[PDB]
Amino acid sequence: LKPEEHEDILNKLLDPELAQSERTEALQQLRVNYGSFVSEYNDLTKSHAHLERMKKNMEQTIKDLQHRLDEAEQIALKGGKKQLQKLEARVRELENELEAEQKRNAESVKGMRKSERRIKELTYQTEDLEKERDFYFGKLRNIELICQENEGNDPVLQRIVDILY
Amino acid sequence: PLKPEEHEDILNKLLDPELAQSERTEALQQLRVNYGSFVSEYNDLTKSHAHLERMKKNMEQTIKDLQHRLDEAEQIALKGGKKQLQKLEARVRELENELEAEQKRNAESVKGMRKSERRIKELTYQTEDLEKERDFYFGKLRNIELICQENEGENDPVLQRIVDILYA
Repeated sequence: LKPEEHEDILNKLLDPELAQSERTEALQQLRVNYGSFVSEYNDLTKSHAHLERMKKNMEQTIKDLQHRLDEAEQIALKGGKKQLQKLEARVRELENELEAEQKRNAESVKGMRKSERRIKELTYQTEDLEKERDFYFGKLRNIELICQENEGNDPVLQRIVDILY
Repeated sequence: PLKPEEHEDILNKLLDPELAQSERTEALQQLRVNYGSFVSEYNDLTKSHAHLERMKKNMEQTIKDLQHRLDEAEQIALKGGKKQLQKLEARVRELENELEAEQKRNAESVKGMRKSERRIKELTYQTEDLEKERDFYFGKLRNIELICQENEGENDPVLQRIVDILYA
């Protein structure tokens, strides 16, 4: 009810000689009207509550959009048609070095057991050679053990001794 | 803004056919004040509510803006080759990766095996001074042998023993 439309009811109960019927029906008006605006008000608090929620969800949307926009603006910064196919000038400036630095490595351990086929061959040689050396040293110092004692002074034994040292 | 039960038990204090007039005026005043309050607070809620209505139209238009812009960017990127471009960056980084891998493993068994074949350059050494010793001792032996073949007299017991050794 309007502000005026209320007052016009309130200043008609002011008369204490008001017929009980008119009184009861005026009070009825007050009741249904007050009920009506309680209902309306509550509806407005529920509706206002709705907008407040939608506002809470539309903000989160907007924000997300901004983010999704930002990245999408910088993704489009990555070259038109020239920087595109420049990358393929990279992908096989790499595929080159990719095989070159695995062809040369694979080779380098071809060098690994090219090198072992002789470092284990040069152990087979370093031992039998030392065996022969040891043999001739054995003979040498048998002979040399004999060339002692008789130092006092056979000419022939003196030239052999001269050979021994 | 009193609850409707209170409004009601007020409304019961007005149907009394001959209530004290002062109480009647008091009641009606109560009603008018309460209604004034209800109206004002409702006008406040109407003000606030109308506000949200406005900032809902502003935000709805903003989204409609952003969305469009987004599409635009997603189209400009896509028309400039986005799927093929990134697909190259998928390969560039992969190749960089395994190339790095093989640079690493190469760097290692190029490190620890010219680190390995100083041994040859040592072993070789070992097989040529030893050799020398051999070819040295032998020499001397054969030298003595020649001296024993340069003897006119029959082998004196000592020289006979030495000659007897000189078989190998």
